[PDB]
Amino acid sequence: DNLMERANSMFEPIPKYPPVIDGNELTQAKVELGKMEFFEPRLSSSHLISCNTCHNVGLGGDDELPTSIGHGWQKGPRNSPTVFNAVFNAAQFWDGRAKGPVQAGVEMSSTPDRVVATLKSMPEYIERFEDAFPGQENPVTFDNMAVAIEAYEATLITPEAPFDKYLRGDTSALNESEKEGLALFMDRGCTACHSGVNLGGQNYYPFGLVAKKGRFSVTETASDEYVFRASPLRNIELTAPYFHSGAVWSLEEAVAVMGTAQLGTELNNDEVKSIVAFLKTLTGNVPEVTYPVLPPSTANTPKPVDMIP
Ligand code: HEC
Ligand code: HEC
Ligand SMILES: [Ca+2]
Repeated sequence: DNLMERANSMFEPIPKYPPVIDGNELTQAKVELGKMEFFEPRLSSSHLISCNTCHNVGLGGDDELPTSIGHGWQKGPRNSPTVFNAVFNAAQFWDGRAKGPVQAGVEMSSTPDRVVATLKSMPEYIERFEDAFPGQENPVTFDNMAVAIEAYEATLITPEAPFDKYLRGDTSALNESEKEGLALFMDRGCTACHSGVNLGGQNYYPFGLVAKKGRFSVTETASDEYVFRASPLRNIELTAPYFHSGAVWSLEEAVAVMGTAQLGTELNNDEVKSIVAFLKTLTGNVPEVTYPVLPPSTANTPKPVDMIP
């Protein structure tokens, strides 16, 4: 199969087991702590927002809103991307600009000092930090908190999508209609920006969605100065709405506004549908999640702050 070897030169399948990213070892104590952290709403000053609020594991790893809640409980500027397979993305933000997603996420509703004070006020967290970061005198630090969360994110991968079975050899994993969408995807230029393990998530490009249904289009930015990350398309079927602003709900419309003659990627209606069929084959196994049990607050725990004072 030439189609198959072509696909294997452009893409890679999601690893079957959680990866060690940047030397972040997956010990049980660290992954368990990270899981607690991920669902811990007390990392926010209101005690109501956790990573799971915006990267909902039951909703595709994101929040299914055009844009996430920003300051107060007002509309934020960006669509929250899925946390599923995110550890494989070299480009982590929508806009080309040194904080990482974890830090940016927490700071959206709180401060490092307050987060640390919160975690040290609960005996169980101190014990877990001590067990997850053995031999450190002050294990509960904002950096270690991030390392633990990151270790947990490494387990939030979605292996075994039909397409990955195909890449691994099962010529039958994709049907006729899906092989066309795949051929189109590799023939009409999509792979110039959306390739690798997540079919995207690696580079910024000078193209963004703008108001032009057919109310939007992706157009080159002035002088190519501002750039947007070409989104990782893996699990795209489950991460609507689309684009940096979440302005497009239809996956079909999303593919349409990216496949124009004026991009070097022209697609007619049927060709759009074929790509959509191929994109659906990118949905992998949602990782199983056992809800953690968080420890109760103590007298030293900073009190919740009202969102709307
Ligand atoms: C909503 C109020 C959020 C909370 C709470 C957290 N995150 Fe988030 N995250 C949010 C948005 C809107 C974005 C995109 C920001 C942009 O301008 O680009 C993100 C992004 C991430 C990513 C990057 C995705 C990637 O493809 O690499 C990750 C991995 C991530 N967020 C993780 C994360 C964690 C673990 C959080 C709790 C500590 C967390 N976020 C909170 C919105 C929100
Ligand atoms: C670089 C010049 C690109 C090429 C060629 C293609 N895409 Fe793309 N795509 C690119 C960027 C920079 C973005 C983000 C734009 C923004 O304003 O947010 C995207 C986005 C998409 C999406 C939405 C993804 C999401 O919301 O998670 C889809 C469905 C998509 N792109 C599809 C797609 C197809 C099918 C392409 C070939 C016809 C294609 N893109 C080419 C950059 C680039
Ligand atoms: Ca989305």
